[PDB]
Amino acid sequence: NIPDLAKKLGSSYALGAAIDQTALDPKDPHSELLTKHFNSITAGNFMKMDAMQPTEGKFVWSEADKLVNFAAANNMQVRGHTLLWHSQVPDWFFTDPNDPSKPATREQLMQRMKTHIQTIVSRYKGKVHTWDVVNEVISDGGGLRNQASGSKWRDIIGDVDGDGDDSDYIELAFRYAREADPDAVLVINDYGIEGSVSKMNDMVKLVEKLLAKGTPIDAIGFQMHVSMYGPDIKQIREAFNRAAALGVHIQVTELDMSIYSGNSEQEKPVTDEMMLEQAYRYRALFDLFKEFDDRGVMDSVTLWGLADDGTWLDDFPVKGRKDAPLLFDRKLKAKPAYWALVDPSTLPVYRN
Ligand SMILES: [Ca+2]
Repeated sequence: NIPDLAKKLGSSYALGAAIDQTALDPKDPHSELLTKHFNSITAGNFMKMDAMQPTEGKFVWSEADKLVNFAAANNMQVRGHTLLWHSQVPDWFFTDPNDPSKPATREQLMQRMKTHIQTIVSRYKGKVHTWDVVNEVISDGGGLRNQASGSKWRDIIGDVDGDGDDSDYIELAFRYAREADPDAVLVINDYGIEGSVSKMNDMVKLVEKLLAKGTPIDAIGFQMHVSMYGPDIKQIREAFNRAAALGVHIQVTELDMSIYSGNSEQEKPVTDEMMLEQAYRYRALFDLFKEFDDRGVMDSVTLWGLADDGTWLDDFPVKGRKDAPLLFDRKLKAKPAYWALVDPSTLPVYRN
């Protein structure tokens, strides 16, 4: 009987949550949490490349089919995460179909990319409105990812057109997607770009170059894996403005707020003081999101989980370290951060 979160924000942008299949089950209390508070859904893992095509030519439709049925039934949008990545992708993509000990060919990988993207996008035309077409293609160390930075796509496919630039595989992923669905919102998704000037420099250069080629990119997705320690609102606002200045929209795709700064701090108990501070920080973030929503350039904001009982941050970057990153706690109770969003007066903005 608490306020419905998405409704209270009164945003142009959709408010989403990442889920597993259990939130599609009516006998599960996570499902009613999703439909009460959110109007958009992303699959955390079940729409990744390895989940959708575990072996070549054998697509798995059951999970995404159930997702789209649930979403239509409950008047919710769906983001498709993700069509291309360098993690959670089957090994068969990058090896020669007849010699598993040798790499796939430019032509073979291009064709595989096209088949994966188009079979999936075509099936879900008009049911999945938005796709993370590529995920995390920029290295944290500078430039586009290659083998040294965990990805095999660019080394195999390379400079297809021979123009001296090798962003071809990314351009192709977008072109293939648009070809399969003229109406879908096509997103390049990444982490770290909200707080790293050097990484955002690369994102800006990449998107500028792709847009100049007529690449159908609609939005830059900011994962927004932040902590209670940073980055500051000013840094984020700056990165958001750089994205919006390119004429594309922004999406916040994987928002969570770790209680730890990195991997050195050992597990710690959650205190009401910590939760209050998290509430101030979430309030500030949602105030920032409103700035861009008022410009009509924020498409969606998605929390990376419904509640603290299902956060990937319990195992990243430290296996077995309990975090508290989301709007609802481990017993599905609304947290101070939730209360700051629906009733900003619950958050005291003065003392004495
Ligand atoms: Ca090229």
